[PDB]
Amino acid sequence: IVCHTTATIPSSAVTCPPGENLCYRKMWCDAFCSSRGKVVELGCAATCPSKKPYEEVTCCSTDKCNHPPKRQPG
Amino acid sequence: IVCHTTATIPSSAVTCPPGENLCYRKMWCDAFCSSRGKVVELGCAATCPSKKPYEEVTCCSTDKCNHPPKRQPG
Repeated sequence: IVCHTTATIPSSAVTCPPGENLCYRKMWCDAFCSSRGKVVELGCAATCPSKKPYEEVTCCSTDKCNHPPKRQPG
Repeated sequence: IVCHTTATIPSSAVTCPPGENLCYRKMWCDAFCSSRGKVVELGCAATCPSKKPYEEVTCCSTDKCNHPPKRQPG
């Protein structure tokens, strides 16, 4: 009873794989900052893995969660 | 070059340690969501290892990032 949004491909809620609790998110400006932001990754497939590498991140877990403000993935 | 909020106490905008980027947001809902929600974390201390699973987390880096909700006109 995780996140009803994208959480993998033809985004249409998923409701995760095994688990319960948290929706995790990452990335905002692809890397060529000169305005977009619709190249993302939102959902859950395990242990708020967390992650590492780039800019913004998030270990949501309050209902639904991640609709990329600007737009929306799909 | 980061953050101006809490982040190791009374806050003085500091802009924490060394490195170059960010300040680590973490926390909020005690474990008594018997209302409110205001005993946080949100400082800095090297490299947002990321952290753990208690509710609410992240890793901002957008200039600044943390002063927290509900509250009173200052």
